[PDB]
Amino acid sequence: MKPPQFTWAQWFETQHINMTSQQCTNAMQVINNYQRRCKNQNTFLLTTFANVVNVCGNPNMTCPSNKTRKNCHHSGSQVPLIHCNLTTPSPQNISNCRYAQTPANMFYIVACDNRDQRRDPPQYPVVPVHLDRII
Ligand SMILES: Nc1ccn(Cc2cn([C@H]3[C@@H](O)[C@H](n4cnc5c(N)ncnc54)O[C@@H]3CO)nn2)c(=O)n1
Repeated sequence: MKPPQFTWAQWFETQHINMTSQQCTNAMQVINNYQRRCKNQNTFLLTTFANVVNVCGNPNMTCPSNKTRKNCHHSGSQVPLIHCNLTTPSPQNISNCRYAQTPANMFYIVACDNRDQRRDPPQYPVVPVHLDRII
């Protein structure tokens, strides 16, 4: 999925933090144009990248999606978020994909890892790399 110019942290930011429009159909064009497919579901967290990095500092927990991974972290508090769901596919013209939008206030669990040594900025040695669950 992930284009080669992005670190996993930059991809996380692109998929889940930088909602470029408050409208799902428009915001999703960015993700979809990058991955060359209309993503079926996607959550944007209405929080800051710095706040998610802080969540990486919360206690480690098992990742809901993988019982073998212990690099997950619970947000502690709820945040506002928007879930985008594909309503109108368009695999031969990605730009014509349309989405529904669902606002909610929920907890989240992220997986974090050490930053990309060559490409992530040194400011944040530990970065979110995957949104594992919304609760
Ligand atoms: N260019 C490429 C190269 C490979 N892939 C496959 C791929 C897809 N993923 C996603 C999850 O499998 C992976 N992931 C899930 N759980 C965890 C976890 N506990 N800790 C670190 N990461 C996790 O994070 C990625 C973000 O959703 N990772 N690799 C790709 O899509 N594009």
